[PDB]
This record gives sequence, C-alpha cells and structure tokens, in this order.
Amino acid sequence: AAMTLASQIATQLLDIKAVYLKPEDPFTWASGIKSPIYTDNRVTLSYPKTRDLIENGFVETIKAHFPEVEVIAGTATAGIPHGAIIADKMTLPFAYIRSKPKGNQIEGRVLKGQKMVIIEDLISTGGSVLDAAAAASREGADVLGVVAIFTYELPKASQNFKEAGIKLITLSNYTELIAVAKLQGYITNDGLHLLKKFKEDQVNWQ
Amino acid sequence: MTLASQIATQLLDIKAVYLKPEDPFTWASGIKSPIYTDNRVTLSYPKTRDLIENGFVETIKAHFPEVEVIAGTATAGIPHGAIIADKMTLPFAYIRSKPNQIEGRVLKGQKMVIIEDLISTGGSVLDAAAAASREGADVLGVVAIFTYELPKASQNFKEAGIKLITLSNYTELIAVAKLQGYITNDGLHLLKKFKEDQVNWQQ
Ligand SMILES: [Cl-]
Repeated sequence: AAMTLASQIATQLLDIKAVYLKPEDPFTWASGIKSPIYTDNRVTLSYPKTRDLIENGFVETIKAHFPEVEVIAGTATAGIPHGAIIADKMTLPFAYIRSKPKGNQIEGRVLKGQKMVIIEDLISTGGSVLDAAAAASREGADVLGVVAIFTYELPKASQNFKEAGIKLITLSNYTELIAVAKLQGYITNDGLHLLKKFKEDQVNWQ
Repeated sequence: MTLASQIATQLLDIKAVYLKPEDPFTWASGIKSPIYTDNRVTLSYPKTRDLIENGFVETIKAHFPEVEVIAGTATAGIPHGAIIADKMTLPFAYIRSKPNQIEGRVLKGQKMVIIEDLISTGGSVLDAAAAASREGADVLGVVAIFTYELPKASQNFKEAGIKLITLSNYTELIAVAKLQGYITNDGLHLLKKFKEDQVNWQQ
C-alpha cells in the first residue's frame, strides 16, 4: 500500500495479464517488428478491482491537471469504456470520437468552446489520440489535454505531443512497469535489460 | 410518468429522437421512416444519462440477478454498458461488429447481459449475441434503451430465443410527442400506422 499509482496499476496489469512481458521469447507486432511486450488494457475492463483503480486514478488526475474540464471524450474504441465511467463518476457530459466520419467524428453533443479532456487507453506514437484532438478542435471543442492509462514512453510520442502543443498525462508507464515486473519476478535481469533496449530502439534491441 | 415516458420526454427534449411523419427518413432497406434516433446524445446530458443507466441497473438487478459480465454492443452500446458495469461492480466486456469479436476477458459459460442503445430490427445485437455465444458466453438476455416495437424485431428475438427488455418504447414516446406538441394528431396517426406497417403507412 506504499506504491505509487503508476506502480499499483503496473502490478495489476501484470497480474491480470493485461500486459505480457516475454523479452527472450518476443511477440511479433504488425510490420515485422519483434517486441518484448504485449499490451491489451481492454482486459482491465473485466477486472472490477483493477478497473476501479484505473477509473479512480483518472478522475483524480483530471481534477488535478484539468479542473475546469466540461466534457470527457473517449477515443474510439478502447478509450470509450474508461471515458464513459469517468464522465459518470464526475457527473459530466460524455462524448466519443470516431476514428473516421461515418462535422462528423464526435458522437454526443459538444457545445462550441466546451473544455474537453480526451481519454485514451494506450500511447505508442500518440497519433490516434492526437488525431482525435484535431477532430474535436475542428468541431468546436477547447481540448485541455489527454489522459491515458499507459505509455510505451517512445521519444516519438513526446515529440508528437510537444509539436502539437497538447498536454499528455498517463496513469502508468513503461519504466515503472518493467521495474515492477523485475521486482515481482515476471522478468529476469537479462529480460529487464532487453526491455530497456526496446525502449531505446524498436528495430535493433535484440 | 412511468420510467419509459420519463425517458421518452427527455429523448425528445434533447433531440435524441426526431419525428418527421410528414417528411420521412429513408432506410437502407428502402423503407421510409417517420423516426430518426440518435441515443448517443443522451451521453452528453448527465441528468438523462443517469436516469437511463440507473434504469438499466434496476432492470438487470431484477431480471438477471445471476449476470457475471455486462457486455456492450460496439460502438453505441459500449458507454452505457461500461457505466452499468461500474455501478454493479461487474466485469465489463464489449463485442465488435465484425471479426475474436469479444474484447475484454470472458471465460467459457460466463453469464452475459448484452447492452444496446436502439432496437430497430434487432439484427445487430442478435449478431453480437451469436458471436459472444460462439466464443463461450452464456447470453442471458439483451437490454436496450429504446425500441421501435417493429414486428420484425419481435420475430428476430423469438427465433433467436433471446429475452429483450427495453427501458422506453415507440408507442409511449409518440404519445409524449403529441402531448408536448412535437407532432400533431395527423403526425401521430402516421406514426401509429408506420409501426403497424412500415411499407404502406403513407398510403
Ligand atoms: Cl447514425
């Protein structure tokens, strides 16, 4: 009970296998990339204890970073369940933002100038949630920022958010998760070393 | 007012439902419809959303006390189902519209209530229901915000052998529309005829 929120979330993600770490037997991602990590935080939705931790963490970080928020928008599709729960908990309007149109991406009703926080599940490059913010801004939102469950901490995501001028907060992150994984025996020191290389360079980490 | 008429009053007010009997919408099938529904806008009105989500919880708590997972139909049923699951401290999952269609984790034989925002023919949610069943869920039933009360939907559900519960319905909603002046008696008559016959109601 003395762990950071980031570390508590990582503990539970590993425990419920929302995240698997197999640095010495890696996954193949799309695009021919081998990865020591697989993430599916939609699994958290099926574990009320973990889900409550995450949704309560989101509400707390939003109040802290974006107290003037007027609308909670979830990124289609993975960010939607979390966003809806957050909006219910804060007694705020909810909207969601499609990946593409069927004046067409926001579902719900958002007033011009309404202050929005956008909810995302996972940040890799941030491209998806950044495009969501772009669509929201086109349709009249005042986007305060983004909150996500987790980030791979890729330098490219930092660059994307900075260049876009959009604040990102995350509840947990790659560094805390691989740290907790080793502490808890999910990975060996050799595995931890490989995971650190993966953050540095996704192509030549092996 | 009953919960159904309360819901309907708020759907009309926030323009989640548009009634145009004298100038109908056209459906993919070619049917002209006096009604358009977008219940996603309920999500942006906390008073209305609270009423709907609490309504869902009560009816699930009564009709499906053995439910072990709440599943939302992608995409419009997802936000409602997620809030329902949070309120009930239950597992949540959701079901993709097309192909592994269950997202989340559902074990074999886990008892599932499926959440939908609108029943027109019921085809989408029944496709959701078959996919979840193929993947091991024990589908208990479907609950939806609103139904057009189409005979096609009734027969679809009876054939599939699946219970449908709804919070509000076409008949009660067009009654509130007339009472509140959103339609005239002529429009109400047209709306009633559409429900009895979707092909010949303008004749
Ligand atoms: Cl539509």
